[PDB]
Amino acid sequence: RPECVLNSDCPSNQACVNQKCRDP
Repeated sequence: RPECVLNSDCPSNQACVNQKCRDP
């Protein structure tokens, strides 16, 4: 059960790192 998938998946055009949102 990952927290993130696609980069755009999160807000502020964040990035997907380690199956979880993060900074680009």
